[PDB]
Parts: sequence; C-alpha cells; structure tokens
Amino acid sequence: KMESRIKDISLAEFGLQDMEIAKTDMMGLVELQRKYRDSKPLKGARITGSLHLTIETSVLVETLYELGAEIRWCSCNIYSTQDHAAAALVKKNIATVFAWKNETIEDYWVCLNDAMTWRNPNKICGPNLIVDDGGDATLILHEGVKAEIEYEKYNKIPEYLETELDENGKQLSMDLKCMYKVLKMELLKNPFRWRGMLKDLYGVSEETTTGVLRLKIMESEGKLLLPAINVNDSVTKSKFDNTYGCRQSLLHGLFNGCIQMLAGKKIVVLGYGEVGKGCAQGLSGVGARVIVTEIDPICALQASMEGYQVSVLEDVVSEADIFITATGNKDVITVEHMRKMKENAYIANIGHFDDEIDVYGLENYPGIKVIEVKQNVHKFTFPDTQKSVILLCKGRLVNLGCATGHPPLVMSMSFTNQVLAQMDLWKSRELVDRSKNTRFFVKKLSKELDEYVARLHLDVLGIKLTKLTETQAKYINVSINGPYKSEDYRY
Amino acid sequence: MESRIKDISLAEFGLQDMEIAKTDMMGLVELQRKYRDSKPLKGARITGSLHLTIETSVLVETLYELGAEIRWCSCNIYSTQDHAAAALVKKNIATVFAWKNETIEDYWVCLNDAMTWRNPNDKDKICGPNLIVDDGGDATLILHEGVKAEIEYEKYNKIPEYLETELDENGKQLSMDLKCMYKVLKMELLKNPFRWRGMLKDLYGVSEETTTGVLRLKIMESEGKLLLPAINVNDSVTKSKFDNTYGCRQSLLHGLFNGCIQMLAGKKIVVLGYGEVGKGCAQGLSGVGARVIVTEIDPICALQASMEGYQVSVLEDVVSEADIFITATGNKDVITVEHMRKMKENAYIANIGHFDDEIDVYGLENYPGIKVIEVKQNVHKFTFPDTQKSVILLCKGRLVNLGCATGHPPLVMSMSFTNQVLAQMDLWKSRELVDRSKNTRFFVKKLSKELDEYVARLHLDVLGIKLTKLTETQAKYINVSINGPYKSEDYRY
Amino acid sequence: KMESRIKDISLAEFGLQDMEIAKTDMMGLVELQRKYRDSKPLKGARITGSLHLTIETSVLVETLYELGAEIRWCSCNIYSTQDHAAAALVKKNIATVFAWKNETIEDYWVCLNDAMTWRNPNDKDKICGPNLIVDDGGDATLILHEGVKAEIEYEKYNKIPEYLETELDENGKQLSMDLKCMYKVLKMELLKNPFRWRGMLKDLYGVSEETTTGVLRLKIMESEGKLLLPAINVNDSVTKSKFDNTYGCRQSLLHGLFNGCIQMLAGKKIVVLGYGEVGKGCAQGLSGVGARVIVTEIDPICALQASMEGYQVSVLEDVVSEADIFITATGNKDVITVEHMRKMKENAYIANIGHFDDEIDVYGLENYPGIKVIEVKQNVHKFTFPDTQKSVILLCKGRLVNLGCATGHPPLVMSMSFTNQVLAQMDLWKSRELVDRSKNTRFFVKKLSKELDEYVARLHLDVLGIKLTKLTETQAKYINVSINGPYKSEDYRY
Amino acid sequence: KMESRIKDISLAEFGLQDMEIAKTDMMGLVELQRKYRDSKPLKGARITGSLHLTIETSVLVETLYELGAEIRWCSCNIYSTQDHAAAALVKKNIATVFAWKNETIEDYWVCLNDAMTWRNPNDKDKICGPNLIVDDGGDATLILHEGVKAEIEYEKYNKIPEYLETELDENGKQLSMDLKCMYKVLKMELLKNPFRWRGMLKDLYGVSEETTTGVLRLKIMESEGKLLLPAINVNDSVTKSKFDNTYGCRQSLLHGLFNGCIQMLAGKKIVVLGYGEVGKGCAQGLSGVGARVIVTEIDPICALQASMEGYQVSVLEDVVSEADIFITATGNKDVITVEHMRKMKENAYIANIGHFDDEIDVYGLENYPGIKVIEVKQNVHKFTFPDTQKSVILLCKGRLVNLGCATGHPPLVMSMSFTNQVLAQMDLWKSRELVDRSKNTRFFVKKLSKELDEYVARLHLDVLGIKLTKLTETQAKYINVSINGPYKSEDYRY
Ligand SMILES: NC(=O)c1ccc[n+]([C@@H]2O[C@H](COP(=O)([O-])OP(=O)(O)OC[C@H]3O[C@@H](n4cnc5c(N)ncnc54)[C@H](O)[C@@H]3O)[C@@H](O)[C@H]2O)c1
Ligand SMILES: Nc1ncnc2c1ncn2[C@@H]1O[C@H](CSCC[C@H](N)C(=O)O)[C@@H](O)[C@H]1O
Ligand SMILES: [Cl-]
Ligand SMILES: [Cl-]
Ligand SMILES: [Cl-]
Ligand SMILES: [Cl-]
Ligand SMILES: [Cl-]
Repeated sequence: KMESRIKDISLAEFGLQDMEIAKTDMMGLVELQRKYRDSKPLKGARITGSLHLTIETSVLVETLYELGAEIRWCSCNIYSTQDHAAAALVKKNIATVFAWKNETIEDYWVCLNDAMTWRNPNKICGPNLIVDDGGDATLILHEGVKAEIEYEKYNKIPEYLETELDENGKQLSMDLKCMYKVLKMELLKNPFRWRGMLKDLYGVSEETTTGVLRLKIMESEGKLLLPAINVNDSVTKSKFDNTYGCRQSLLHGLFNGCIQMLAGKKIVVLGYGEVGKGCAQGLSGVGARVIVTEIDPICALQASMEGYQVSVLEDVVSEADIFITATGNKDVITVEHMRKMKENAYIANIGHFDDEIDVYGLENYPGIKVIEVKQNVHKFTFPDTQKSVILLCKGRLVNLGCATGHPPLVMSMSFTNQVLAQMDLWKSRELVDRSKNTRFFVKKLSKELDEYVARLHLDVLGIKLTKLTETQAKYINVSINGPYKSEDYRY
Repeated sequence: MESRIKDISLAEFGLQDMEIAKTDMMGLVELQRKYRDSKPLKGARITGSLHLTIETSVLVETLYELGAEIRWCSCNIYSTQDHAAAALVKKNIATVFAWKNETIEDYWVCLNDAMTWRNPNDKDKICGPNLIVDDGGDATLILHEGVKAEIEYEKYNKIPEYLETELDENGKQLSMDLKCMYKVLKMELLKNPFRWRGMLKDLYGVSEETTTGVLRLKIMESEGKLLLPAINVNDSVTKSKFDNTYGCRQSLLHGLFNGCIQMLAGKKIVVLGYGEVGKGCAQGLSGVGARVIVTEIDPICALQASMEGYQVSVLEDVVSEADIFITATGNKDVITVEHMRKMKENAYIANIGHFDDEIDVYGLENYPGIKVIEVKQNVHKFTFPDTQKSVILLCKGRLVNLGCATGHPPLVMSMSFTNQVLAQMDLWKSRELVDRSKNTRFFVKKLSKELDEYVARLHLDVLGIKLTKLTETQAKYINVSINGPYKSEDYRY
Repeated sequence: KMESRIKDISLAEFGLQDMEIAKTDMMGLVELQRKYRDSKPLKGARITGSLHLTIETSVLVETLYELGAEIRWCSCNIYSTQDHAAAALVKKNIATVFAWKNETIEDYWVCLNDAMTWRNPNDKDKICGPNLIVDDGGDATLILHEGVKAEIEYEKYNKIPEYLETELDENGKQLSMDLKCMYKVLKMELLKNPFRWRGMLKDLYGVSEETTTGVLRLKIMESEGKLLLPAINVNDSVTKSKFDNTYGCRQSLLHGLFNGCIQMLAGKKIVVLGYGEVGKGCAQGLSGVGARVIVTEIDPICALQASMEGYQVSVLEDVVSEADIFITATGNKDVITVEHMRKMKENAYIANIGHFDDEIDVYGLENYPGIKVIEVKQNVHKFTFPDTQKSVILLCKGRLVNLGCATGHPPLVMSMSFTNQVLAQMDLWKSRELVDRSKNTRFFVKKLSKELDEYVARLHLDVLGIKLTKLTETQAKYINVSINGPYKSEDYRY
Repeated sequence: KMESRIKDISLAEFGLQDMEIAKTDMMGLVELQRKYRDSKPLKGARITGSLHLTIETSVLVETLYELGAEIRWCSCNIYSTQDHAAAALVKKNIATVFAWKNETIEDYWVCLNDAMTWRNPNDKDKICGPNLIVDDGGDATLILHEGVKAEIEYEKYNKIPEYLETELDENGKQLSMDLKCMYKVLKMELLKNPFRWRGMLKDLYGVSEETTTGVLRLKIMESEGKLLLPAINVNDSVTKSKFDNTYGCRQSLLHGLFNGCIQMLAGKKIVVLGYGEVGKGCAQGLSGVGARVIVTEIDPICALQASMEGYQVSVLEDVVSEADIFITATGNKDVITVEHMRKMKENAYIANIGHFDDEIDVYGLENYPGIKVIEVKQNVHKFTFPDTQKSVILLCKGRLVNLGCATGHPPLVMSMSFTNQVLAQMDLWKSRELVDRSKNTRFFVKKLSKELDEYVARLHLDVLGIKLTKLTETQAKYINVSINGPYKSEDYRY
C-alpha cells in the first residue's frame, strides 16, 4: 500500500555511496537532472516502473523524481534486485519500492500489482506512465482489462484464471499461474480496477527486444490500450547496452557462477544478434573458443567473418563445455540436448525469462537429482547416465542473477533514452482522448535525441568530436548539428 | 564496336583467376546455374561503370550468361586489372573500355564510349543502354549533365558557356574530372545534340553500388531531377555490412602493405571516419599491432569507436605526432595542406573513401615550390621548401585498396554483386511501369529483406556454415516465418 | 597446536562440492593422485604450506596427503583464504589448517608460526619443524631465516635483540606491520625456546617457491651464502610462469575488477604498470572488454613488446591526471605514491595484482594528514583528500585484487602450477639423504627439468580436447630431438 | 669476379629512395652509422653475406660499409631479392653483389660461390676468402664446410669424390636440387684449385647466423667437433627471436598471402602448422583479418599456448579435407605430404613461411605421375591430380611466402635483427687475435649479452614515441638490478 516492501533499510548508506560513484559515469542522467530539476517537466506524474532494481536503476528513479514525478517501483526479475539500491530509494523518499533479491514467483507478481496500485486522495487509481522492461507491467494491465470484460459478460470468474492447464493441456508457467492468481484476487475486490486505470494512462516506455515484440503484436491486432515508446531500438540503446553491456556483464556473471577457466573452452553462443555479438567478443577476449548457432543467414555470416565457427547445436552439444543462450526464443536448449552434454557442462541464459533453456523439463525430469552448488547455481544429475550439468540462475538472466548487470556508463545511455521517452509521453498527454481513440501505436525516439544521448556521454571518456565546416556539411548534405545519418543507417 | 584495353595476351591469366575466384563467389555461380537457360535479361543492353577487377569480370560474365549484351568501363583510373579486362574481350563477354593507369581525359572518353550503343533496328543510328551498373555515380552524372547541356544548347542555340570556361561559378579551377567530362559533353553536342535525351526513351534504371553514389541519387530524387528509376545496392545488409566493413579490413592492409614500406605495429594510425569502412579499417590495423586513433563528427559513431578501445580525437591534436593517416569519410578536405605541413617526416597519407577530394591533393601538388618524386608506381613523396619536411601520398589520393592493390577479395564482392544482378533483374522486369509519356518522377528503392537474406544463404556453404532451422513453435514464438524474413525492417545487425 | 583455526567447519560441504567440480579441470593433480596414492612417495614427510587457501589449493593439499604426507597449512595473504575450502580440509582430516578470510596482520604471522610448529612423533611432549615447505611469496622461508638470526643474536649477548623490541627501523621510520608482527612472534618464541628455529634445520630438506617475488628473495640469500635449505624455483617452470602469471591474471584480474569496481571498463584509460608475464595477461583481458590500456615499464624490451601489441607506453606522471584506473603489476615498491594519487581524477580506481601491499603506498595514503576514508563495500575503500576534496578508490587495501576481491586464478592453470609444486616436493623429499648438515654445506636454488615441464603440459591436453601431432623417426632426426622430447633447447622462450 | 651480377643498374634511384624512407624507422642501424662511421671498427674486414637482398638488407650492408668493411653479397633465397635494392648497392659502390629476383637453383649456388671469392690484396692474381660471414639459413657456412670435406676426400684418393658426380644419394634417391647444384660448384672448384676452401680458413674469423634453422646446423657441427670457425647465434637474441619471428611474420605473412592468394581470409579455416615464434605471429595476423586459425603442433607446451589463445589444436589428418589454406611454420620436413594434398578440397592454398622448400613435399607434388601444372601468376602454381581432377594452389614453389610473394618483414623489426647482426660482426672482428689455427682448435657458438640485447631495444624506442620509466635508487635495490640494467635474469622468457 503506502509503505515499501524491501529486505533491509539499513543497507541504504552503501546504496547511496554506490549511487554517487556510479554518477561519475552516468553523465546523461546527471545532465538531465541539472537541466530539468528546476522546471520539473514531469510534475504531477505518477510513474510505475518494472525494471531490475539495481544501483543504475536507482539513478534513473532519482532522475525521474528530480524531474517532479511521484514513483512506485518493482523489479522485472526475481533475482536482479540489489537490496542496497532499493534501500537507498526508500531511505531518501525517492520512491515506494516493492522489491528484493531472491523473490518467489508469487511475490514477484504481488509486488508488480502493488507497484501499479496508487491511492487517489479522498479510493484507488493507476499510474499515468509506465517504465517497463520485458513487458510484464504492460501484460498485467492488458490481461487485467480482458479479465474484467470476460467477468462482466458471464458474471463469473473466467475459467482460464482457475485452470492450472493451458489451451493445449500443458501446465501453465509459474509466471502465468501467479499473475492469474493476482488477477482473480483483484476481480473479487474491484472488477473495474484495470479499466479504471486506462482513463489516466498516457503511455509506456519499453526497454527490451522481447517487450517490444509483444507491443508490436498488440499494435497490429488493435489491442494496444496506451501509447508506447520502443526505447530498445534507439541506436544509443540496442547498439550499446545489448552489445557492450553484455560483453562485460556476461563475463562477470560467468566468473561468479562458473568456477572454471574460460580460456581454451568451447563455448557455444546461441544467437548472434546484438547480445550474442557482445558475448562473443568478451568470451574471445579471455581465450575462449566461441562456437555460434544462428537461424538468420545474415547473422551467421557476420559470425563467420569474425572468425567463429557456426554450427547447429546437435553437432557440438556432446563436445562443447559451456552453453550461453542469447536468442530471445524458446526451447533452444532442450532436455534431450542436456542429456548428451559432457560431465559438468555449464548452461546459462543471457536472453530473457527462463524458457530459452527448458528448465521446467530439467527440474521435472523423472528421477533427476539436484544440489545447490552455491547461491543461484544448481547441478542436475540424470539417473541413467549419472552425468551432470550445472545450471546458472535456474535459467534466468545470468548477468543480473549471478552478477550486478551492466555497468553504469551503458545503462546511463539506455536510461537517458527512458527519461526522454517518459518526458515525450507526458508532454503529449493532451492528445490522448479516450472518448475518441482507444487503440494506440508504438513509436521510437528521433535520431536528434538519439545523437543527443551520445553527446551527453562523450566527456566521460575524453572523446573529442570533430565539427563540420559549412562546406563539408553541404557536401555530405547534413546540418552541422545533425542528424548525420539517414533513418535506415545501421551504424 | 571494338574494345580498348592494354593487352589481350593477358587473357589466359585472367581466365585462370576467374575460375579460382568462382570457388568462393557462390552467389554469382548459383545465379548462372539457375538462370543461364531462361535468360531473364535477354535483349537488355547494360552499360557498367565499376572497377574492372577479376571479381567484376565474374559479375559481367553472370550478366552475360543471363542474356544481356554488355559494354563496360572502370569507375576509377587506377583500379582496372588488365588481365581481367583481357579475359572479357577474349571470350566476347563484353565490349570493354578500360586499362590500369588511365589519364583523367581517357577515363571520361571510356565512360562515354561505354554508354554509346549501335541501335539494332537501324545500325547507322546511335542509342543508349537499357540499364546501368554504376559505382560512384559517374555514369549517372554524365547522363544527367548531358541532358542539361542539351537543353541549354537548344535554348541559346550555342555551346553553353559553363562547358568552355576553365573556372567554376566562384572563380576556382574546375576539377580535372569536371573539365574532362565537359570536354566530352561539348564534343557530343557538336556531333548529336539529341544524344542524351534520346537515351532516356529506353533507360529503365540504374543500380548504384556505393554510399557516395547513393548520396548523389538521393539529392537528385529530392529535387525532382532523377531521370530514371534507381536501386540503392549499397544499403542492402549483405553489401554495406560486409563489403564496406570486412572487405576494407583486408583490402586496406593489402594496399598499405604494397604502398607503404613501413611496419604498422606500434604506429599511431589515424582513421578519419568510423562508419562501415572506418570500422573495418580499424579492426585490420589493430589486428597487425597498430594503435588506431579515430576522428569522427557523429557522436554515436565516436562512442562506438571508444567502446572498441580506440582514442577519439580531432585531427589538429594528433596531426603532428601520428604516423599514418587514412581518410574514410566520403567528405571533402578532411586532410588539408595546412594539416600536411604539420605532419612529421615521412608520414604516409592515404584515402580509402572516394574520388580524390578527402585529401587536398590539388593544393599539395600545386603548392608553391613543392618538390615531388615518384617512390614507386602510384606512390609520391612531396617535400615542402620552407621546412624541408616530406609526406608520402599513396595513389595521388585515390582509393588505396584498388590503386595500390587489387581491391576486396571474391567472397565479399560476390555478396555485393549478387545484389547487383538481382537489382538489374528487378529493374528489367519492371520496364513496363516506366511511362515517360507523363511527367513521372523517379525514386530510389532498395531490395527486399527476403533477397537480402537470400544473398547470405547463397554463401553459407563456402565457409561450412550450418544454419539452424526454426521449429513451428519457435517461429510462432518470435513471430516470423520459418523461411524468413527473420528481422524487422529497422533492424541494424 | 593439534587443532585447526578456521572460521566455520559447517562450510565443509560447499568446499567439497567445489573441489569435485574443480577436479574436472585439474587433471594434473588428479593424475598424480591416481598414479601415486598406492606407493605413497611422500610417506612420513611433514609438509608446512604458506599459500592462498583456495579451492584450488585444497586439491593441492589433498594430492600431497594422498601421496602420504602429513600436512599443516596457512594462507600467504590475509584476504585470499576461501573459508569453505579451509573447512573442507579440516572436515576430512587432510590437514591442520590455520587460515580464514580477513585475518589481521597479527593473526597472519601467528597462523604461519602455528603451521610451522609440529609435535615430534618420537617424544610427543617435544616440538620440531617441517621436513618440507611449500611457500608462496617467501614468508615461511623468511620467518625461518629471521628466526635463526634472532636465536644467534640472542645467544651472543644473552638478551632479547634490540631490533625485535623497537617499533622503528635503522633509519627511524616505522617498521611495516608485517615486520612488527613477525618480530613479535620471534620474540615470543625466543622466550619459550631459543633453540626452536635452529632445531628445525636438522630435518628441513627443502622449500618449493611458487612466485617471482619469493624466488628473488631466495636468489639473494643464495648469492650471500645465507640460504639454509635446498630450494626449487617453481615459478620459472614454463608451465607456471607462461600460464599462471599470464592467462591466470587475464581472467582473475577481470573477476577482481568486476567485483570491486562498479564501473565499465570499456573506453576507459587503464594504466597497467609493468608488462612482464602478469602485465601481458592483464592487458589482454582489459583490451578484450574494450579498455584502452596504457603501459608503464622500465625494461626497454618489455616496453617494445607492449608497443607491438598496440599499447601506448608512458611514464605515470604524464597520464596520472587523465587515466581512469591504475593496476600495479611490477613486483616493485612505490610505483604509485601519495603524490601520484593526489593528482588523480575524481573516483579513480587503484588496484594491485603484484605482491604484498607496497606497490601502492597504502601506508602513506591511510596515514595522510586529515584524510577521510569510507568503506564502499567489503575490501573497497574510498579515500578523500582534505585540500582538494577529491577521492580515489582503493581495492583490497592494496593487496592482490584477484585473490582479495575475487577467488584468484581458475582451476586449470592452478593445476599446472600445482602439478609443478607436487613434483618439486617429490624431488626434494627423494633427495633428502644428500642433505648433509654435519658440514658447512651451502644450499642453492634449482628448477625442474624440461622433461617434467613438458609432462605437466601433457597431463592437461585432454581437458581441452587438444590433439598432439607425433613426430616421425625422420622428422625427429631432422630437427634433432627425441620423438618423446624434450623438443626445445634450454634457452627457448616459448 | 670483380663486377657484380644483378638484373638492372637503372633501378638504383628507386632503391636509394626506399633506403632513405626505410631509415626513418631503422634507428638502430642509423645510430651505429652515426656512432662508428669515423672510428671504422671493421676497417680492413672482408665480409661475405648470404641474406635476402631486400631494401632492409641494403641498409645493413650500408652500415657495414660505413663501419669500414669491404663487402660481397648474395641472397639466401632464389625469390627474395629486390632488384632495386641490389642496384642501389652496386650504383654507390657499397658492395659487389651477386643477386637477382627469380634465380635458378644453379645460379643461386654460383652466386654464393662468387660472393665467397675474393681477390687477395697482396697478389691480385691469387684468390682468398672472406674474414667474416653474415649467414641466413646456413648455406654460406655449408658450402665452406662441404668444400673443406670435398678437398680432404680429393687428396685422400687423388680423384674427384664419387658423391659429387652421382645424381643419387647413398640410398638411391635423387639428391635435392640444392645439393646437386652445390656439388656441381664444389666439383668445378676442385678441378680449378683443390686448396681453395682450406686456404680460406686461415683468414676466417667467424660467422653470425640469422635464423633458427641455421643455428640448428651450427649446434650440430659444434657438438660433433666439426665447426671450423667461431659463430654467433643472432636468432636467439631476445630482440630478434621475439620480434622478427613473431611480429615480422604477423605482417609479412599477410602481405604474402594477399599478393599470392586471391581469396578472402575471413571465415576460412586456416591451418598453421607449428606454433613457435613464427606460428604465434602468423596466428595473430590471420585472426586479425577474420580467419579461423587451426593449429597443429608436436610440443605439448606450445599446443597449450595455442589453446589458451582460443585456437583449436588438431592433427592435420583430421582437418585436411575441410580446411581452406595451409601455412607451414615448423622448420621441419614433410609436414604436408602428397597424401595430404590429395585429400584437400578444390583450390586449397598451400604456403610455407618456415624454411627452404621441404616443409611441403613440393618435389613429390611436381613429380607426381600425370600431374598437370599451370602458372596462375608469377610464383603461384595450380597443380591438378589426374584421378580426382581436384587442384591445389602452391605459393612460391614451397619457398618463403613472405619474401617470395611479397617484400618480407618491414624495416622496424629488421633494424632490430640487423642491429644485432652488426654488433655480432663487430664482436667476431674484435676477437680475431684469439682465433689461433696453429692448433686443432674447436670452435663454438655463442650469443650476444643481455646488455646489448637491451641496447638494441633502447635504440628503437623513439621511433614509436615510447617513454621509458626510470628506476629510483631504492626501487633498483628492491628488485635487485642496476638502474641501467640488465633488468631480467638470463633465463627470463619475456
Ligand atoms: N619467413 C620468415 O621471414 C621467417 C622469420 C623467422 C623465422 N623463420 C623460420 O621459420 C621456422 C620456424 O621458426 P620459429 O622461430 O617459429 O621456430 P620454433 O622452434 O620457435 O617453432 C617451430 C615449432 O614447430 C613445431 N613443429 C616441429 N615439427 C612439427 C611438425 N611435424 N608438426 C607440427 N609442428 C611441428 C615445434 O614444436 C615448434 O613449436 C624456422 O625455420 C625459421 O628459420 C622464418
Ligand atoms: N575488387 C573489387 N572489384 C570491384 N569492386 C570493388 C572491389 N573492391 C571494392 N569494390 C567496390 O568499390 C566500392 C566503393 S569505391 C567507389 C568510390 C568512388 N567511385 C571512387 O572510385 O573513388 C565498394 O562499394 C565496393 O563494392
Ligand atoms: Cl532519412
Ligand atoms: Cl543444374
Ligand atoms: Cl588521451
Ligand atoms: Cl603541499
Ligand atoms: Cl658517440
């Protein structure tokens, strides 16, 4: 309700110290605070955020607060929260937080629901804006509205919320069961809750590829109920966070969760997109022999041109040492694959959720034995072969689960985009007239802003930009102040 | 009717290199195997302005096997490989007007000759090509400037004054390339003042290979001055993200090793521009121990360089201490005479970008009291009279990879050229939609992602790459077809 | 005495699990256990070890035990011990351990002294020393030699030597904490038994030294005729110096920096002071994650090598104000002074991967007038100067960052180093009869043969699926080597 | 022969221009010229050199000349000579040259013999030999020793030895072309003057050998008591083996491949046979341009090093059918056999960066029954087998690809190697009085000191803007070295 749910408020001092050190490099957020803390462009805005509550995220939240917004926050992953970062926010009254490291899936959805719940002075209401990372906040909202419509239609709790199985007879994921449990609970309390939030919702800014995919599907089906900004596809996000962020954070995660030396090992990177590219650079950097799997012939060729062998998993599963999933897809590592792996092979996911690796199938395999090697590291032994595989973070984000995620510099680039997106959505609220238009679309930030995010971080690294002369600008057909590239330029 | 090349006896070496090159150019080999019977380009007259290398010979061969009649010239005075040209002439694949080390005057005469076709209806009459393969926009330029010249000629009933003067609108000397093109245009106005406009009737399009040429097309498009449909081949993912990057990673080094005697390891090498070309150049240079310093105007590109461990500086701060300078900007005057006077003894300067304007070669060659000596073929050392310091320029400021070496290797050129053939087939198959009886405006388009992915598929076996195939469930999960395309149109790879 | 001093025996199960996972890659130690567990080549040997008590070290200790030795162990660094690794050893009765993470300097020397103290098997009421020593940095070797010196000076004047009671050195400056605490132990032992150290010499047959720094100390003693036992330089085996030092640090430096330094390494100017075997590895790792590495070096050959790998080579004074992170890998003293740290930019990070804590002048920093310090996290402190109000962040109080903020080198390379250690211990033990102390024998430092050096490498090839080519009889004759090696001359540098 | 045998004297101007540009980076040679051109330490010395006559070598020759030596030179490889470099030397009277690009093997040995032949300054109508030899591969050293053996066998039976007339060896197999052509020269010299070779020994004071292969031959002669003159192993200087061999090949292999192989290296599986100093460099370069390097190796230590740098290590048999390009860097024989080449895929490229032409079995390939060969370009031949109709493309007939298809290593690293050469020549010349042949004196192979090795590196620091740090008196004492070095022990591997 009014008060936060965190692990330990006494960790606040450590969180505040890390925030100040992190700000040395997060110049984008620091500049936005300096430029807008007086004018308060977000004054009066109620912002709910679902995003890994790390030290870096604390600076984002602080920035939103300095710009005048009231804030409620939760994490987008059960293992990613840094307790000292959460405590710092609560200690300084920057936001109302519902997050802690090592949440149960049930608590995850309760926290998200709590973060979405705001008290109207003199009754309940929702947020004005949403910062989402993976689409869970956006999902609970849309599924909540659907549940309420189905509830009024038949005057009973929808049967899909009570069943433990899906349309095809398979067990629902824990995440779906726990969300449904929350939705059912809210239908019993107030069946106009979700639709009531739509009146004041002016938008959502989505951080990731996976979340953007869900938004684009809803958009094309006429089911998106609020404006949305795709932050992921800003050049200063997808080409930095996804690539250079993972280059460092994958290693940090592997070094903490995997005791073995990476040098000389055959490490399979499944997927060679923006994340995979970064993972491969990092792994090579410390002597690993990277093997790539890929479905896209263009991405496969890119891997080959960087000197990496490109194979189908079946041909290298028995001899490779470590497997890293970076596909954003489902079942890229099956139970059948894991049974063919060699003794003490390590398996990790840097992609999304926990379905890239079939963790459910592994945990529920008949007669399988499991032991905790350390926090968030489990060794599974098959009964017939007596061979074992070691899974990091129960198949969830290894960089945020076994380590602290991306470092401040690149997160400042991603989060500067987030703040700019929130400001865009808020400044455009007058155009959101639900007595007229209710089905909305997804847009991206302009190239001008994209270049601006980069400008804001040049001094951190002592970068000196060259300035075009009037003649040069005319010659390459651009303004001296940009933008410098066409909209289709790939960097 | 007959070709102008250096030496037909080099044909055998050219044919041997073509066959070895085809081992890796599987895209072109597959197109030949798939379309040599159906002849999708049957009857098409294709004029090409593109570095006549062994790789280009396979492109030309592919177009010929698909049924086209061909006339070709190079797009750069130093890039032609004489054995490649001879091979084409020897086998009657095409009529060639190209040789290594052309004068600028001969360059434009060759281009004009390549654009000139004898009409098959009336053999005593002249006509133009149906399609154009252009690399830098010179073929597209002479066409548009030719039409302008003819309109101005009819208006005043005399040779336009801009074609006779040696100066431009601002009083500065015209570039040699402009003077020599103007000289050709003047000559053609005297022979036939309806030549260029007469070619428009049968022109169905141009497929442009490079960034620089695409820029010229986009300017014409926005001013309503583009006189034919165009396909931007450069911006295909299988071209800009491979040829420009990985091609230059190898070909820049080849060029530097041939033109620059010095060791690259430990040297401070400035790469001006960190776009698709600059990125590749930097990887290659680092790969052999150089300490790469990047200059850039785009803050996003500058940050990318920094994230790969490269120092990013303004030229003024590193010009006196750096050892080698490589221009990869596609811009003008990035290395001025004032910059070269501050450089250290025997600093090397090269351009991998475009034309010869990135470095102010004109200003250097015409500097008062400057001394020049030929170090070797296409390598000149300039000594300033006051400081007595020297700088060494590779290829008179023209493409170092194609001037001092043989350009990109077959594999990546097959990817670029597979796109070219597909573009030519697209333009030819769409002929009926080109209606000039109206005041139609032409635009620039790109090939589809389906074809872009196809180009990549065609080259996977060369390198033993094994693609994974999506299951029906996976395809639904990431919202794509099992056969693609696999990425949104805005995806940057 | 009889029982171990560790933090928590209940952590044993986690330690045993990590040991088994680590053994998947430590094939050298696994092979030695399989080959010698029955014959017990070290049967009856009393071995004292001073070496970072990590999981990897636990497998070394286990190997020595399986080969028949009785063992007492302590760590060679106050922060490097992994408590679960120590517990595993105590739980299985493999050794008597005196080690825990985050020891005080006083406790460090007490633990070392305890590890060196053995109950004589003939008369249980009497004390004796070890037969062999595994040393990492030379502290075990130092306390022995300084102990003997102290005892000789004690008999000469029949009183406690004045250098052991004073808190100052010969020049009037404060003694290092490590010296004060060792002296405190030596004084205590002179009062208990002034023939303790010389009494250990009768049964000491050798020491196998793991590091460059320790080897330097041995070579100095050797040249002055002051080395009191045979010694084996393990560091200079090719399978140690060219792997552990280089590839080990390439991974463990990063692990340490990622845990202690919250910042992104990409695009940062990171100064690596020293470009030896450690520096080379550090630079590869840092570059691998996008850092712009700047090297400082005193050796013109090493400086050129750095330049050939694309690194700028500068003197610290010219880059101290603009660099972001500083890593000392010199094995030298005062490479980063207080004056240097005052010129650094806000929140610059400083770390040491070299030795002890004197590469960076931590004493001068901590004792600077009016300096403020705050704990950022475990083993990470931010120091703020009073005049400029600028701060610097020091990792592990200037001690080994890879072992202090992380878990040190991974198993594979430590197996290579430790396979050399076991082979050295076996060499020293098998040669005991030749150590005749009834004369004024002078001891020297030797290295393991190339045959054994190649053997260590052979033992680890299968781990990584490496397939060796075998020479034909003609090829072997052509390059003038035996089909079974060794394949290189003694001066070959790899 | 008084006059030189070169291709074209008119190329002299281009050679002189390249020499001056090259000297910008060859600071070692430039410094030796500046320091010794007045004192002439080599005054009166007759120096014969057998070493790739490149622009870099021209600066070496110029340096020797400036130091006072009279010079005769030939190349050590039939394809390596740069004609403009040779012309420059002849044009300026720096030396008498017997070299040109694309020599026949017969002409190679005639040129070497001519370079070894000097007109005696006492009696101009009589012959004598050189005082000193600069050798690269050991051919100059070989013809001398085989010449002496031939003369001894000639006097013993008073007839031409039968091994010099036969075209076969002791086992009935064809002698290599290099042996036949050398024997043809030796036979010719026995008929003219059977005391020629032994007569040269009176005035021979030494040979400085540039390469690993040549050093091996010297070490064999040394151990058999058959070395007839003092020798200096230049290869094993740190400033040679750790730079020239590694960083030189990193650039020159690529240059050679780019000129001889039309294909793209990126994404190709390129097998590097041998991972020594040359192989290491080759692998870095190849990776640098996107190749996927696969290493073969016989030394388990070198194999592990490759693995730690991320390279697959395999036996050739397991990858020969699927790899694209093969580079031999072993210094061994028959590492690529005819059976291997028959299993290779269509248009696979094969090259050697090692030595001579026996790493790849070129003889077996060229003489294979029914094989077809075509010249693709200068020094590039495609061989097609008759049964499979598959082809393989061989660069430079299996000889040094970097010097055959390209111009060899660049000036900076050659200055480091050649500064060592000049210092070696000065050492041998200054020691001439100690060569007393009135006894049955046995000669040995020695190396230059670490002091000089460090000096070579110091001389090249300014070229690259390297700033060395200087030790304080306290630091120097702490690490036990002199402020001015040497900084490392003799066994240090860098
Ligand atoms: N091209 C050049 O300019 C150049 C430059 C320097 C050295 N070299 C020559 O290159 C050769 C190698 O020099 P190096 O300094 O690397 O010598 P090295 O002794 O350092 O390396 C040779 C390596 O080859 C391995 N080897 C031997 N036989 C083998 C076989 N049958 N299969 C696989 N591996 C095998 C050895 O184990 C060793 O690791 C020498 O002949 C040397 O003279 C050439
Ligand atoms: N070996 C080769 N053969 C043919 N074209 C090549 C080549 N190597 C590179 N190229 C082409 O050169 C193109 C840009 S260069 C053209 C720039 C400008 N017209 C000039 O000459 O200065 C690239 O898009 C690439 O496709
Ligand atoms: Cl645009
Ligand atoms: Cl067919
Ligand atoms: Cl800088
Ligand atoms: Cl002061
Ligand atoms: Cl002097």
